[PDB]
Order: sequence, then structure tokens, then C-alpha cells
Amino acid sequence: YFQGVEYGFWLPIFGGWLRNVNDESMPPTFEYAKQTAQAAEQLGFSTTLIAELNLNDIKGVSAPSLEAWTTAAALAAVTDRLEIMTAVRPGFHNPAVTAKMAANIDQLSNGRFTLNVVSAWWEEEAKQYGGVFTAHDERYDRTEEFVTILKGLWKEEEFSYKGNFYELHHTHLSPKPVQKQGIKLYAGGESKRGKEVIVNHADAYVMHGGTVEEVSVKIEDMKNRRKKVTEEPLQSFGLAAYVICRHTEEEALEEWRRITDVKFVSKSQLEQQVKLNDYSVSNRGLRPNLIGTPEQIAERILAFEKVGVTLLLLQFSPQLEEMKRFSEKVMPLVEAKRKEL
Amino acid sequence: FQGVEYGFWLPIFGGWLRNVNDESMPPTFEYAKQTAQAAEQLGFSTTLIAELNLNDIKGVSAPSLEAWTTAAALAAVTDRLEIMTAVRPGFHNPAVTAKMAANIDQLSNGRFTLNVVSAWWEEEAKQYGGVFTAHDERYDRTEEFVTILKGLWKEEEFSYKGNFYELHHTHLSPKPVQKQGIKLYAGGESKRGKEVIVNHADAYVMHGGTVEEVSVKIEDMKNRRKKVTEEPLQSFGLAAYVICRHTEEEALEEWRRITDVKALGYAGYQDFVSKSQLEQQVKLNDYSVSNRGLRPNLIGTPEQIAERILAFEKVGVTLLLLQFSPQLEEMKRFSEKVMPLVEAKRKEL
Repeated sequence: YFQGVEYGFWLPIFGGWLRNVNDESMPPTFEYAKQTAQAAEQLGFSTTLIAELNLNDIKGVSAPSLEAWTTAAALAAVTDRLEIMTAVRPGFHNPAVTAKMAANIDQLSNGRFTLNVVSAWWEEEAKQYGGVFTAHDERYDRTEEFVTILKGLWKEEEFSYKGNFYELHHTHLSPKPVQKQGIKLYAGGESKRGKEVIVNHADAYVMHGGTVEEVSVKIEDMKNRRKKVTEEPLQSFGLAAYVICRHTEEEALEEWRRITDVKFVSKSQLEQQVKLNDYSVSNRGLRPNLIGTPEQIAERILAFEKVGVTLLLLQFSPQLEEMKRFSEKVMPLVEAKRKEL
Repeated sequence: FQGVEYGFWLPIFGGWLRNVNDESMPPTFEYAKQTAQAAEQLGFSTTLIAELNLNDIKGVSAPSLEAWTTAAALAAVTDRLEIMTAVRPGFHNPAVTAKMAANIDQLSNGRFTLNVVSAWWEEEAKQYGGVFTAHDERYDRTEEFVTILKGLWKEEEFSYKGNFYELHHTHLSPKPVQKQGIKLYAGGESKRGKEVIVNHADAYVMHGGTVEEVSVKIEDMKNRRKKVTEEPLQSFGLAAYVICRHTEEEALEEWRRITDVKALGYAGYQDFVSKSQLEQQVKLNDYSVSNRGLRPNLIGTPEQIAERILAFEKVGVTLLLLQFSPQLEEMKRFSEKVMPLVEAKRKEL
């Protein structure tokens, strides 16, 4: 078939992606986000993920950062085909207001609004922004309720709910989303409890960076669990990755050295410096190893596609320029290699 | 990878110069292929293949390559070059064209684009069965033409009834590689032309102009487009012919050579032609190279050419569509000498 991996990108909302570099020529403005998003649509990217944080965890708590939900709404209004996946943390949100905001954006975008339900917690951010803390055990319980409420409000003419964290009586919501089965819910999480929520309540699974072998195991495990459960198959498997594409491997590696200088180490040492890689680039972006020539990156993308990855959630820096490079040099090679016999 | 993309016209007419005869540019697929394969190693990202059934540079009986078969052949032997191919609605069946286009995009792995051309050469139409349309309804035909293309690339089953074409429950498979379809560039200066571009095309291309003319043309097009949609035009393309030389004087001398229209007992008078005079010989410039190539004035040293490109980039040009002669060798010079200066001058500015 003509039906392979989708290319998604993280919407640049923090003024850059790199903890170790100061200026990446990525202004933290809506204009830059919009420009990047409108170009991505021309270049073959199908989806953007908009992270939700009240504080800039790449450049520092006092560094400027765009707000997720209002950025999503504004971006929906100025795009026409991009899927706009927006992160939501239950502890910073009221589920009934959120279900309404969500339907509204889905309506004004004609069906392009989706959610990434995040149950991670940054304590410092919670204390600054009035997050409701839940004990680590009970955190995924809250997510469960929150998500049950969203789905109910999107489906039912009248919805009531009684649980441990929320209570609603005869709530009406109109209009409903454009998406006929509710707004698509992506979700991630590594814990046993976290994975139960994905399995039982999410429409799709997203993960942070891993090797092709690690990702294969997680996708296969997850597919198996999901068969033992009364929902339809998971609709996507998303992998976070940071891409360094250069004409030669050696130039790629020199960029890798640059972005991991804390603000000549060899290939093998770069590949083994896990702690520093993780610090230097969020979501374990470097671990998928999309670092090299277009040829190498294309082969590697294809290996991820074979073990079940259906969507890449890519970061680049400087973002707009590096996305253009990726569309021109990597994408045609992925197509060609998939058609090879 | 930021600011201006470098494109080039695929050499399909045996040269670019109407006043000069041997440019060392054979009118063959082999030389076109050789140019495109080298371009891909020299920092060029796009080629534009003109569509004409007759050679409007070297004469109607001089050899010229046909656009669509050349595009398909070139796609098969390149890897990264965007292959922008011109298409005149009056010479084409929109449904068959949508199908050809999808087929080239698939075998190119997503690199095929179109330049929708609504200009019309009457002698060519008569010689080649091109369907005449009234000056006013020429762009009506184009509008219907592109609506059918985009419809067939997007929908499982597409129907259309209009003034020029009618289709019933049309299927087309496979679709283009990317879901958005196939990028449509378009040119045109008339009010009616501009409306069609802004309402139905994805990008705008222009014949040569001064920085000031191009700045006005672009700003106007941005305004027209904004009134109709939030999605901007994806590129602003500008044709230019490049004469890069180590000294300005040598560049001026090549400019003189290629616009010199004189052996019928005619030397001329006031024979020494100045820089000022070369700049102002609009009609002779327009005849000597196509698409007003000389009017952007990319003529001089590597430094002068780089500053002028930056000036074009500042008023919104995103893509240059370059001609040179002899093309292969001059592209190599442009890549070695101009491109780095453009990179350096941007960064410090």
C-alpha cells in the first residue's frame, strides 16, 4: 500500500528545544509557531503536538513560553489541514470546561483537534500554578475519571457522573465535536498503572524516544494487552524523536557534540552518554538515533515503521529550516526505500 | 536552508539567448540530465521545465524537448530536485493531466510540482491544436482546470460540470504521494489572473523585475490573498538571468555581447555602450533573454550579485528561477562564488 508513517512535529513554543544552547533563531512567539505550522502543512507534515506547561522547562522558568490551549485555538483558525494535538493535564483543568473548549476548537477547525492526555507532574510547576496534587498511586485514577467525563460529554445529550474526584449532574454540552466518536485521545506513560489507562481509555499511544528494539517490545506488549480489552485497536503509535540530518555523518556527529556541550568525543561515546543526551534534549529525543545522513535517517525511520510506529513526533533546531531540509532530503528517500524490493 | 531557494530552468531549447547561436548547450535530454544531476550536488533545489511545443529561443524549427515526457524521465534519474513542470490548460485534458501528474509524483517520490501557465502563443495554438479562449475567459478555463486537478487528487470519486469540462464520478488511483496534493505555482499580471491565483493556486511566480517592482507585486499579492484566506502563498518565484564574473567590467561586456543585435553593414554609432545605457535598454533586454531575465540585474561580480539577491529576499522573494549560459559551467560558478557570499552576508545582517 501507499500507507506509511505520518510526520508530526512539536510546535515550537519555548524559544528553542535545546537546554545547552542560548539562541536557536526560534523566537518564542506565536508568529514563529504559525509560520512553522503553515510551512509544515506545505512540506508534508500531517500533525503538530503542542506541549502544555505554564513554565518554560527548556530555557528556564522566567523564559517566555506560549500557552497551549489558546495557542491551539489561534493556530486552528489560521491553518486548514494540520492536525492539532494539544496536551492536557487533568490536575490543571476542569474536565467539563475542557470538554467544551475542546468541542469548540474541533468545530472551528472542522475536525482537526486532538488531545494528548498527560499524567506526569512537575511539582514546582504545580506549586506556582495551583495544580491539584494527587498521590502518585491515585494520579492515574484522576486521569481515568477526567477522560471518562470528556468522552461522556462529547457523546451524550445529558451526562451525569459520580466518582472520587469529580461529580456532575445532567450536564449538557452543545455543539459536540466534529469527530463522530469523540475527540481522538493520545496518551503516554511508562508505569503499569499508566499503561492500563492507555489500554483501557486512550485511542492512541505515544512514547518518548527509544531504540528500535525497545520500541518494538513496547508496541507488541501494548497491542497484546489491547486485544484483551473491549475497545478497537489503538489508532496510532507515536514516537518522539530529535533529528540531526547533515550531508555527512561526521557533520551530524559534530552537531550532536555541540548540543550536548553543557552551557572530540566519539560516535560510540555519543551513543552511550545517556544521561547527558536525556538532559540535552527533552523526551529522550536523541535515543532513536535519527542522527546522520538522509540515507541513514531514512533507513532508520523505516525500521521504526516496521516494528509498528505510525507517527513520528519530531523536533529540530532551528526548527523551520531543519523541517524544510527533512522534507526535501529525507522524505523522498523514505518513500523510495519503502518501495524497494 | 533559510531564505532564498535556488531554482534553475531546465535547458530544453539548446540555449537561452536569441541573439547568439552556439552556447555549448545541446538541445538533448542527455545535457538536461547532466545539468540536473550536477545541480543536485551544487545547492539547487528546484528545476522548472517550460512547456512549449515550439522553440521560442532558437526558432520554430530548432530542436526542443517536450515538457511532460522530459519531466517523467528526469524524475526517474534524480533523487532530491523538485521538478516543477509547466502546464497550459488549453493544450491538456485535466483528468488525464491529473493522472500523469500523480504518476510522476509517485515515481519521483513526492517531488513533482506544476506551474500553471495561462499565457498563450497564437501561432503555437494554431500549429498544435491548442483550444482558443477569449482573453477574458482564459482564466475561467484555468480555474476550472485546477479545480478538477485538486478534486481528482483529493476525492475517491469526483464529479464536475462547468463551462469548459464535465466529468462524472471520476476515479483516480493512486493519489499523489502527500495528502495535500501537488503544489500549484501560477503566474499572471491581469486583475482576473491574480484572482485565480489567489483563490485556486498555492504559489506565485513572476517574470523579471527591479527590486521595487517585485516589492510592489509581492505586497499586493499578499494583500489580495489575505482577504480570501489565512493560508499564505507558499512561494514567490522570480525569473532572472545571471552574469557573474570576476570584475564588473567583464560582466558588462557579456551583457553587451548578448544584447548586441547586429553583419549587414551595420556597426552602429556611439558604439561604446555604457552601464547606464545597458540598464535602460528595456526592449532589447526583453528580446535578448526570456522572462525579462536581465531586468533583475543579477549582473556583475559575485559580491554585487549576492547583495542584490539579499535585496530581493528582503522584499519577499523565496525562490529564484535562474538561467545561465553555458548553463552547466555557470551553475558551478554560481554555486562556488555567489551562494557562500549570500550565506555570509545574511548571517552578519
